[PDB]
Amino acid sequence: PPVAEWAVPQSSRLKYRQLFNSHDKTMSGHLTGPQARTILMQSSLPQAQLASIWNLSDIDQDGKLTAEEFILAMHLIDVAMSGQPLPPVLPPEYIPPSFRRVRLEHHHHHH
Repeated sequence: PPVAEWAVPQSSRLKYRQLFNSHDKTMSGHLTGPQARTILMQSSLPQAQLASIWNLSDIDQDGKLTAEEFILAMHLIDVAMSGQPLPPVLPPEYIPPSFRRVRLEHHHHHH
């Protein structure tokens, strides 16, 4: 099947991409820390878990959640809403492409 990438359900990802989408001026392409946290706050979940989910979501700890990162974050909120336990580490199942490898360093000289 196509669209078999990323373990978050296609209908679900569309629903979160939408909100992202409804909150973006069709130009930002990412939400800043406060912006992301504002929507996260509307879950009525504990800040302890919110900070935990944030730390889990933001893969490079930048302070910006893109559409992919937002879908990840809210999906984790959904898990917490569902009353299901959160993992100590995030699985590659829910890690978006390109963000699965980040190395801006190459210094290796032996030959």
